[PDB]
Amino acid sequence: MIANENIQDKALENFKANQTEVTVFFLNGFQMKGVIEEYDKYVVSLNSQGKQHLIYKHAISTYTVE
Amino acid sequence: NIQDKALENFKANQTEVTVFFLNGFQMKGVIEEYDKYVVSLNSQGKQHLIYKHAISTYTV
Amino acid sequence: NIQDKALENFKANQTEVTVFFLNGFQMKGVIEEYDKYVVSLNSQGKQHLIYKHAISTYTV
Amino acid sequence: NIQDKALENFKANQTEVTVFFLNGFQMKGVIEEYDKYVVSLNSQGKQHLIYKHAISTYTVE
Amino acid sequence: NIQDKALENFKANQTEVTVFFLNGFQMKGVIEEYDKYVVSLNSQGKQHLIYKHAISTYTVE
Amino acid sequence: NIQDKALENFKANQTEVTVFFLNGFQMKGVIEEYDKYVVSLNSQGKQHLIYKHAISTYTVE
Repeated sequence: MIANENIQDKALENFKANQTEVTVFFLNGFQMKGVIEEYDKYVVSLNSQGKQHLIYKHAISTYTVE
Repeated sequence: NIQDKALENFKANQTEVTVFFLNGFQMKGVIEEYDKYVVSLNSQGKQHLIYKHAISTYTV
Repeated sequence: NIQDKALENFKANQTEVTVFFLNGFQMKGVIEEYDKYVVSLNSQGKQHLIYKHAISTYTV
Repeated sequence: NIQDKALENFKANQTEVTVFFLNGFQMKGVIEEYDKYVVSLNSQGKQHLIYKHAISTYTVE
Repeated sequence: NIQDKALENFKANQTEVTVFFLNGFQMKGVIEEYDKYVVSLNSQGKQHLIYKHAISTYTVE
Repeated sequence: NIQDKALENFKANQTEVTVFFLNGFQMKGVIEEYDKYVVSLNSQGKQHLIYKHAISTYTVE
């Protein structure tokens, strides 16, 4: 279960459940858009158009929606 | 703790802050929520969930 | 477990994987082996031992 | 502690310190406070809360 | 441990290896020593003590 | 310990060390002091307190 203080998993779990199209920005400023299919403490599985990406959280800067 | 107290104050006061990232890019907004690892910044009408590992500076 | 499952799938199927590094450079090759810290990627006739700390994404 | 002793000195003496970031940018100002994870640097009329993980070097003249 | 086995062989056999860094720069030489955190690389009239945290890739033929 | 042995040598011999940072910038100077997390480097008259997390390589001739 997710604690009220853990806003990261609350957000990721909602993105996952709702299949929302999210934009992931990386440390170098580049971005990819897709649906978060699964995630854990180290990685995020992002389903994009014609591409499947396995992203390390250590390389992520930001998530944004819309 | 300096950081925990600063973020608590930014959220409570709805302080406008510019977040600078490690690569030098910047985003100005209001911190709506935060936790030990991420900050949720509302900027230009949209929410951004930012990892603290990617933040360089908060400019007040 | 997500990571090991994907990496084992790439290795078992000799899948053409494009590795994006932290600086944004990309290298397309085949994963020959991997462990908790590194991945061995064969690309254009050369062997590359890559630290996972330097990887941003694996794309197929 | 080398680091704690320098920051202690910069703060007490209000030294003009130039902080270099990992990306090479630099910011010159005065250290107002610091702890294990952050440094607060006043520069050109504004407060800056800087993560030590993003700092490369402190340079003083 | 792929990395330790690889580094052990590179050192024992004086393998010419190219080290790429996180910023994409590269340096070719021979690994003379290494431990959990650093690699000592001899390259063109220079000795380089490199932190593994700054290494992206080791390439060999 | 490879790292400590090297830094001990550099400090004891006032060796001209070029420190390369993660972003590729370099600074040539003399190691005056160091510890687990930082290195103090004198260069062109100024003192620099550098975080090892921001260092890529120590290079010497």
